[PDB]
Amino acid sequence: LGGYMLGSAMSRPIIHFGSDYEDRYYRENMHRYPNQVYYRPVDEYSNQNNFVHDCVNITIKQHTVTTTTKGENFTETDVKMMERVVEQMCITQYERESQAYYQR
Repeated sequence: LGGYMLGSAMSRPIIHFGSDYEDRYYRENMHRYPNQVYYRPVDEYSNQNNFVHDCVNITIKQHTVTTTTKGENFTETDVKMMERVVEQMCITQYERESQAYYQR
């Protein structure tokens, strides 16, 4: 990362994927997932969705790196759930400054 920023914590939001199985499974298994994300400031490199990818990947793969050192093995489904959580949290932390970027 070397020069990213980090956001505040939030208590793990629910992400209504579109099925009752997943909506439950999440609350059964929410206590494993990340609750913060990593992204740069907007001054040189600024983007919309590219910046969500370079947030989400860099956070997700930070877990999928650490998993090997944590003696964990996030399932492909766990990674898929984490992706969504990381997206909405990163988009949240985008809006807060994007409204202070496109309104300056």
